Amino acid sequence: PQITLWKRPLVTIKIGGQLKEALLDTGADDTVIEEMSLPGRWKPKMIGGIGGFIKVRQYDQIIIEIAGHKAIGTVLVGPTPVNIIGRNLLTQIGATLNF
Amino acid sequence: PQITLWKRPLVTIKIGGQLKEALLDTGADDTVIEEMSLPGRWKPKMIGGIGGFIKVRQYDQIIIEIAGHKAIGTVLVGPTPVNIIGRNLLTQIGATLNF
Ligand SMILES: COc1ccc(S(=O)(=O)N(CC(C)C)C[C@@H](O)[C@H](Cc2ccccc2)NC(=O)O[C@H]2CCC[C@@]23CCO[C@H](c2ccccc2OC)C3)cc1
Repeated sequence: PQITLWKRPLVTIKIGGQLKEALLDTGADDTVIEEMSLPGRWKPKMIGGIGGFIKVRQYDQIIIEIAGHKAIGTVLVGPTPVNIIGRNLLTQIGATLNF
Repeated sequence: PQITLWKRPLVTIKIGGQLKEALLDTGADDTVIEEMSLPGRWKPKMIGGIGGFIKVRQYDQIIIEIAGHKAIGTVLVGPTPVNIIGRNLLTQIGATLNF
């Protein structure tokens, strides 16, 4: 699709058998999802943003369907105000910024 | 142009007579720029992201040059580590996300 930016670019994603809504976020290197249960081993880690840092759990090799496109990558799980799909997954669905 | 996302989507902008490097950020509602003086009046605002909030100064009707386009709009100035071009200006340069 072609997504204009008059509204937040929210999409439906499928992760760990659950549907979620998430924001396509070209300004985020990594993907950060609100607290949820995922299978497999995770590592504790901290990440930062504009206001400070948060504690997250890092899951590797997670399959995610982003607006019906399949991708695999690392997902960080923690207390984010919005689920954000970062560049590590945007590249894998072939997303580009065009103007 | 068409900008892929294997690296950060950084561009040179001209604002307040100065050249700065900034991120084209679909996840940002507004544009947030590091501390500088701009020639206009400002109002206080607080914005929130991952980790908490920061206090910024809101300037209106600021002209910013982004790759052959001139956008005019609101700019938030505050303690951000990275200059962020948000949707309020991305719409004016006709930017879309495509996949
Ligand atoms: C109303 O207007 C606004 C309101 C809020 C915002 S916003 O900016 O809050 N946002 C909103 C989004 C979180 C919903 C835009 C988002 O695209 C930021 C941009 C940004 C880039 C660089 C530095 C700081 C902000 N990406 C980010 O937060 O990406 C972080 C989180 C995961 C990947 C990330 C990349 C940058 O390095 C981070 C990091 C890691 C370790 C240590 C310190 C760190 O960072 C200080 C990690 C804007 C406008």
